[PDB]
Amino acid sequence: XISXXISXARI
Amino acid sequence: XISXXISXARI
Amino acid sequence: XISXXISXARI
Amino acid sequence: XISXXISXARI
Repeated sequence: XISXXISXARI
Repeated sequence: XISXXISXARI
Repeated sequence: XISXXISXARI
Repeated sequence: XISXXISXARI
């Protein structure tokens, strides 16, 4: 039900 | 660098 | 520079 | 009844 994620700090 | 998610057992 | 997010645990 | 998934570590 949970969906999503992260990135973009160093990249 | 992650994407996705989980759940759905009881709901 | 970060992109992405979370939702879906109970909702 | 489960939905969702994982990926993004290496790719």
